[PDB]
Amino acid sequence: TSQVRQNYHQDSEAAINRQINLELYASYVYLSMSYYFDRDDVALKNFAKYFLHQSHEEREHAEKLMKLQNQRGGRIFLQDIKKPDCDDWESGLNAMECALHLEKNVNQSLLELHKLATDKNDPHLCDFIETHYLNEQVKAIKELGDHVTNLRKMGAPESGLAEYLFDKHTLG
Amino acid sequence: TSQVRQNYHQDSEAAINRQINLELYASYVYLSMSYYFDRDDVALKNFAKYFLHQSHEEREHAEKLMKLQNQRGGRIFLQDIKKPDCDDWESGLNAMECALHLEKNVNQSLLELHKLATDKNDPHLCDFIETHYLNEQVKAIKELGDHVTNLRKMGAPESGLAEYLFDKHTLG
Amino acid sequence: TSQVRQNYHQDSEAAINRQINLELYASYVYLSMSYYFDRDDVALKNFAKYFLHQSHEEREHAEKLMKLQNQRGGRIFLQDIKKPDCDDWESGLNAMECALHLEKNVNQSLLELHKLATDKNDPHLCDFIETHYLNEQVKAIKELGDHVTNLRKMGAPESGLAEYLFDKHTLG
Amino acid sequence: TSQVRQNYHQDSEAAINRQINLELYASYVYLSMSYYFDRDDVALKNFAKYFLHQSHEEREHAEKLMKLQNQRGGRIFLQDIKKPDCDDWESGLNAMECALHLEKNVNQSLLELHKLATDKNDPHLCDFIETHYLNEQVKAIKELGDHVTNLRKMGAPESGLAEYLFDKHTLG
Amino acid sequence: TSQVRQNYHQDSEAAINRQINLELYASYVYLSMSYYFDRDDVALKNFAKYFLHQSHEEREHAEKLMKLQNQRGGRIFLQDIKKPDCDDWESGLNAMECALHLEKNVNQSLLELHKLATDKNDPHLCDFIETHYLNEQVKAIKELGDHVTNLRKMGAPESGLAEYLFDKHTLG
Amino acid sequence: TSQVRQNYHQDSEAAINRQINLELYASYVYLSMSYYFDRDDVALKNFAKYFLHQSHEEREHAEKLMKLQNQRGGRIFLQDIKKPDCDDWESGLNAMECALHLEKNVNQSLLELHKLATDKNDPHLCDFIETHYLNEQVKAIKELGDHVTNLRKMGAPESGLAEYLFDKHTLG
Ligand SMILES: [Mg+2]
Ligand SMILES: [Mg+2]
Ligand SMILES: [Mg+2]
Ligand SMILES: [Mg+2]
Ligand SMILES: [Mg+2]
Ligand SMILES: [Mg+2]
Ligand SMILES: [Mg+2]
Ligand SMILES: [Mg+2]
Ligand SMILES: [Mg+2]
Ligand SMILES: [Mg+2]
Ligand SMILES: [Mg+2]
Ligand SMILES: [Mg+2]
Ligand SMILES: [Mg+2]
Ligand SMILES: [Mg+2]
Ligand SMILES: [Pd+2]
Ligand SMILES: [Pd+2]
Ligand SMILES: [Pd+2]
Ligand SMILES: [Pd+2]
Ligand SMILES: [Pd+2]
Ligand SMILES: [Pd+2]
Ligand SMILES: [Pd+2]
Ligand SMILES: [Pd+2]
Ligand SMILES: [Pd+2]
Ligand SMILES: [Pd+2]
Ligand SMILES: [Pd+2]
Ligand SMILES: [Pd+2]
Repeated sequence: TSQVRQNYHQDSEAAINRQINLELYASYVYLSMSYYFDRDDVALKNFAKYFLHQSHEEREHAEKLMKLQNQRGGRIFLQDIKKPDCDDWESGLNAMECALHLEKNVNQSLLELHKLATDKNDPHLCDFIETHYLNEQVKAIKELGDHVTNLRKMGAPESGLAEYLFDKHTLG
Repeated sequence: TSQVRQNYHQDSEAAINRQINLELYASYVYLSMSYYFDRDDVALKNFAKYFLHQSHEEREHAEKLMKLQNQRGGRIFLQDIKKPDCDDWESGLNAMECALHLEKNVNQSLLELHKLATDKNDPHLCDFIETHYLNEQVKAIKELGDHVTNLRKMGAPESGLAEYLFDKHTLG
Repeated sequence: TSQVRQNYHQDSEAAINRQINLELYASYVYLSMSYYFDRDDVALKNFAKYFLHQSHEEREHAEKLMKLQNQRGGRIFLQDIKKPDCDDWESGLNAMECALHLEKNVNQSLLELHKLATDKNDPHLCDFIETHYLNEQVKAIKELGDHVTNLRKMGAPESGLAEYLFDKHTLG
Repeated sequence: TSQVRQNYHQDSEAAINRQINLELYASYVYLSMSYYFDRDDVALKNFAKYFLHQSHEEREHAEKLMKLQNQRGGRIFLQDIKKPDCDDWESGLNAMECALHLEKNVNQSLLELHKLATDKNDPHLCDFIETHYLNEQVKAIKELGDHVTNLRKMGAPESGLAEYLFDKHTLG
Repeated sequence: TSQVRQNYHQDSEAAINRQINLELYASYVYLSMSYYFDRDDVALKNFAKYFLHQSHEEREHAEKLMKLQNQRGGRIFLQDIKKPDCDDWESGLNAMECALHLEKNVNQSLLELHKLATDKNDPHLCDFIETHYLNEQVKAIKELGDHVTNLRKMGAPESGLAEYLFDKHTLG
Repeated sequence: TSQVRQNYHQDSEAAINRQINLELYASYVYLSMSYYFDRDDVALKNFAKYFLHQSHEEREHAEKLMKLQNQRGGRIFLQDIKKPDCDDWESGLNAMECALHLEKNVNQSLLELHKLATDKNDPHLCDFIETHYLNEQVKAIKELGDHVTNLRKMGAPESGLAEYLFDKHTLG
């Protein structure tokens, strides 16, 4: 139907809409975890700042997929953005571990999306995913793993001194 | 319980959490309506840009309420962000009319929040709402009403020429 | 035979030569449609300017493929550049519709070229096509679809006012 | 028929269209000869650069004639651009000799065009040809003759040293 | 085992380690060939400079693969860097021919690595190889072929004048 | 045989070639230890940066000896660069202790080289070693000893806090 549509499978269109929801969900998780560190009884302002920037990035990831959907002649279909579903995230270390499992979850979805684009012989969509998403995830996952390792080695989450100093020297 | 909490009623805390969800819902509506105008079969790029900026503003409104919740010693509680629920919004005029009813809905909620802060004798929260939200809504509603009036007088939504020229001369 | 040639199939070499001819043909179509709008009885100078730039871009697309052919050790083989073969293109809207079907035709050829590079396990050539051509086509097709939509909604090709104002406000 | 047409003979209009095709053919010859020197087994990059600039100039010559056709109220009529028809051009010296016979061929056509404009008492067209084309050809032919003379005297096309040094010191 | 590892096959990890050794070997070959031209009985300082820069580039290629290995959660495993194994490279032309066969050998290994990443459905690793290595090799091979062609045509390796002048005018 | 050779003993020539291999081996050790700290399960980026710079310096040490060999009319002879042979180096403290024993090993070799130059009455080579190598080693050894002392006193390698803070405040 769309005058611009070419070599864009219905399954790919649907998968892009699911990915948009997941990026928005990731933005919401990061937003929630950010303001946890803004609480007066937590008060790690660079943890807060770090996760807020992460939240803004995920919203940008979602918007680029919305742009892509329209570029290819698909039609955006939106769903509820679920509230964050994490259950053991309330410390500097545990929130970083959550960010890690979130970004690996997003990466898994992107890899499945790339497999679908490959199966439907959509090289433009393959290149879009590779160019704008796959290395971003690899770098994000590496960064979070680095952070988790340092917080553990410094003695978190027991040592409040560790999270304080990490907040100042790594996130500051 | 919170060491900073003072003169902050439980009902106010809950109402602030409900307002956070409504601001996020408004951000989502504006985001949806923005990328409608980015479709190749609509293609009004300044309508798209206008609503995207609106979406970003609403996200800022939500974040300031999250900051306020922590400032006062309340605890943020998040809910699903519902997908946009508009049913007759797919033209330049109809999307502006939707923005108008959305901003009046947000304003009504803020007025109810101010009534609660007044009833609970919370002058800080009253001043917060007045200072950061009530005149913003009045200006937003006035702007949208202006836009709706011009689009109607120019002959929208029938006249595609009208929406094209409004996009260029008012939103451009 | 070529001292630089490696993993470059004869079929790919031939397909690159066919693509060079198609890019040159596209340059010629755009050149023809450009000077139509330079006629004294048409006189839409930004339509003329728009298509002339398009023509120059296509010539650059051809030259990069000629460079690629030599980079990989293939040998350029040129054919006649056929005169433009469009039969219903003489209005602002109809010329944009022609540009649209031209760019989709070029995109189809590039997708077939990518399928061949994939079948011959030529990842360099795959990456070359993805990096320099496939997203350029997607953006070009999206832009032209946008333009066609606006011209139709404004009342072209009947309304001479529509093409005049589009020339000034979108192409100007 | 054209509201601007005045003192512009049908024969002149047709001759201008034939000249447009010849300028485009010249652009194509120069483009072909340019990328010959970009081959890995030729590899004279300033020969390549020299002929590519020549190719771009010829395209400009064609566009100015298209502009002239519209200025005078004639109607552009395009034909296939034939692939280059040279048969003994594959060395630095031989390609320069080809450029020489090409530019003299274009000059002969322009002189015949001027004779027609003179016979049809078209002083504007006479002045256009004299002002924009005839001295350009005389300078081009003189330059190419200079180049051919130097390449011969230096010992080309036998001496690969000669073409290498000419590429560096004259075309570089 | 690695907390960051995802979709990264053991075979790919091993192949990346083999590629690191090959890049380091290439750096060593180029370093050896560079200081040959620094000998008082050879004394071509721009040949020396050219190959030394090449050597530094290969070391950068190795370091980026080491970075990639850690990014993906693999573990770097190093081997001896073998001394250069070339047997007929001691002239300006012969060293360029060696550089040519070295870069084609590295390219073949990278193409085999890309085939493995493709077989293991690792699009991140495919994109990494395409983006950072495959076009670099194509450009390197084209450049070296150009150089070899010019040195041969100028009369090297017999003509000491040829290597002297190439050193000054192409490598200088 | 070399036209420049004067007062340069065959034994010195051979010893310079052995020293070149040792400098390259040192570069490789430092490169290996650098990317250990780039691992996601180590993640001390200033340790990584420190050892990478050290690696680059050792490569410069090797190149200056290659230059010296040619300056004096000797002939460079290269050997395999052995993979790093350290067996107890995988912590911030242990890697610094390794760097210390490496630099003392290089210093011992340089002192033996100076003894040979002295025995062969080669004052140019004596001055070369003294001027470019001996004080560099003394400063390097002093620096590493300082680093080892601080890491021990801070409680490394047990205290992950110690290596983290040293990475930030001394290597950062
Ligand atoms: Mg992120
Ligand atoms: Mg729920
Ligand atoms: Mg691919
Ligand atoms: Mg607003
Ligand atoms: Mg619902
Ligand atoms: Mg008041
Ligand atoms: Mg285009
Ligand atoms: Mg025909
Ligand atoms: Mg010329
Ligand atoms: Mg023919
Ligand atoms: Mg190279
Ligand atoms: Mg051996
Ligand atoms: Mg050192
Ligand atoms: Mg061994
Ligand atoms: Pd989580
Ligand atoms: Pd979480
Ligand atoms: Pd609505
Ligand atoms: Pd709406
Ligand atoms: Pd057409
Ligand atoms: Pd056309
Ligand atoms: Pd010719
Ligand atoms: Pd020719
Ligand atoms: Pd070799
Ligand atoms: Pd070699
Ligand atoms: Pd060691
Ligand atoms: Pd070591």
